Amino acid sequence: GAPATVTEQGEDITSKKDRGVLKIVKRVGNGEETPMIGDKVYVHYKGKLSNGKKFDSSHDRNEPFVFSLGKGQVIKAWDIGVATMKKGEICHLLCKPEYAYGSAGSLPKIPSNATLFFEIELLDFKGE
Ligand SMILES: COc1ccc(CC[C@@H](OC(=O)[C@@H]2CCCCN2C(=O)[C@@H]2CCC(=O)[C@@H]3CCCC[C@H]32)c2cccc(OCCN3CCOCC3)c2)cc1OC
Repeated sequence: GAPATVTEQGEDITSKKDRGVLKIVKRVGNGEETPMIGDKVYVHYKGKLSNGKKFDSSHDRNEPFVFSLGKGQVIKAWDIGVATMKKGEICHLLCKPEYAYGSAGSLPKIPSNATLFFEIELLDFKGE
């Protein structure tokens, strides 16, 4: 399964090197440019609990998910992982609960100590 493949081949992109956020590039994006803190970022994604029956996709709602990079508007794994991406890149991300919703989780939807998996496509980014 895709989560096991990130475990095996995924680069640790954390500062602390605690494997809390693992990344594999599934499709290479354009040029060299990666987004800056405060850039307005547009993505499509697919998210699920790593071993769990909860699945969420922006493709469903026919609208890119938009947020402000590095400002704590998303879980930590995403502030870390999306800052590494190029435009048009698709990556897989495996996120320990430390970089997601933690010991608390976010009930009823997200349980305690949940490891999350994402496929993220970076569509665009532009300066705020
Ligand atoms: C600093 O720490 C946190 C920061 C923010 C949040 C809010 C949750 C935030 O969602 C997320 O961080 C991630 C990454 C972006 C995709 C959504 N996501 C998830 O976990 C999804 C949420 C929906 C869901 O039930 C999914 C189940 C399968 C796992 C992925 C889950 C989310 C959800 C919905 C909308 C969001 O919008 C950003 C809003 N911005 C820009 C527009 O104006 C308001 C600000 C953001 C929690 C945090 O917990 C530690």
